[PDB]
Amino acid sequence: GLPRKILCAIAKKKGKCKGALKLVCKC
Repeated sequence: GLPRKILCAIAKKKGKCKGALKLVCKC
């Protein structure tokens, strides 16, 4: 599967760092 770090990396790159991913990716 995809680790939260990888999810955050993808979200960070794609600009999909929202919600919890916003907190983690710090967008």
